[PDB]
Amino acid sequence: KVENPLLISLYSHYVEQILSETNSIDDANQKLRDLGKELGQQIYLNTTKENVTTREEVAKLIENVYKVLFDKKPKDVDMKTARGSVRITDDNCVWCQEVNLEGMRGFGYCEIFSGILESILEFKGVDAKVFQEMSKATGSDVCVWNVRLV
Amino acid sequence: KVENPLLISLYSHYVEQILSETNSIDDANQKLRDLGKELGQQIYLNTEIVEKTKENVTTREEVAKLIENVYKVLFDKKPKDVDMKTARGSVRITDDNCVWCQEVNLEGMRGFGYCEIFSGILESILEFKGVDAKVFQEMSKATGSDVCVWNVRLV
Ligand SMILES: [Zn+2]
Ligand SMILES: [Zn+2]
Repeated sequence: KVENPLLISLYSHYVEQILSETNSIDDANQKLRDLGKELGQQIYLNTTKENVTTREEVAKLIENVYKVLFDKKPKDVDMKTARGSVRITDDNCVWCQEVNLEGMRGFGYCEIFSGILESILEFKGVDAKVFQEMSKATGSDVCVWNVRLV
Repeated sequence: KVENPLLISLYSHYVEQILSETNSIDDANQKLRDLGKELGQQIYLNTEIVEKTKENVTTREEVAKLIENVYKVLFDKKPKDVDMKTARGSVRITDDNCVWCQEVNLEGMRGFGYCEIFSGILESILEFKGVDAKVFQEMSKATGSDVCVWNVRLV
C-alpha cells in the first residue's frame, strides 16, 4: 500500500519542523526547495558526450531521473501547456502518500523534489528553476512540478 | 547498489545537522532515538505492520517474533541475528547490511550511534504492542565495526 514508510515519516518530520520555524507558506516552500538542492549531490552520487539542451532531451532526462529515484515513469511529462517549461505530473507521489492537509492550498508539501531535480539538472549542464505547481497533500488529484529552463 | 538513496541522503542530512548542534555525543544519540520514536509513533498507523503481526505481545518468543516481523516489514529482510539473552533480560539485534549507514565512513567517532533512529523506531513499536523496552545501539558500520548491533533491554 504505502511505499517507503520510513522516507515519508522522516520527511513529514522535516516538513513539520520547517512549518514551525517559518512565518509564511512562501518561505516554507523555499526552505523545502533549499533542502532538496542540498540533498541533490549525495542523491546523484548514490544512484554521454555533451550537455543536452533541447526540451525533448530535458524531458527524457527527467523521465530517466524519475525512473532512477522512484522505480517508475512519471504520470505525465508535458512540454505543451506552459511553453518554455516542462510540467511533471505524478498521481502517486511518494512524498505525500496519505497526507491530507486542510487550509493549506499554495503550500507545496513536496517541494523537496523541486530542489532535488533542480540540482540534478544543474549537474547535467541544464540551468532551471523548479517549483511545485500543485500537491495532492493540499487537495489536488495529482502532484505537479514546473521546470522552467532559464 | 545503495538501497533507498532518498532515505539515506535525508537521514545523512539530519545526522549532519544533529552533529553540528548537540552538546556531547550521547545526547546526539538521544536526539536520534527521539526522532526514531516520533517516526515509530507515526509508523504504527500507516500499516504494513498491523496486518503482519499480533496486537498483544508478551512472552520472549512473542518478542523475538515481533522484532523479526517488524524488521521484515520496514526493511524487507530479517536481521542477521536475533539473540535472546535471558540471563541478561535483553535481545541483541545484529544486521550486516543496515540501511541507515550504507557507505558511511566516520573517522574516530566510536560510541556515536549513527543508526540510533532504529532504536527509537523499535522502542516505539515494541511499546505500542505492550513491551516496555530501552533500545540503544552498541556498534555501527558507520564508525568502523563490521556490523550494526542494537540492544533491547526488556523492562
Ligand atoms: Zn506529492
Ligand atoms: Zn547502521
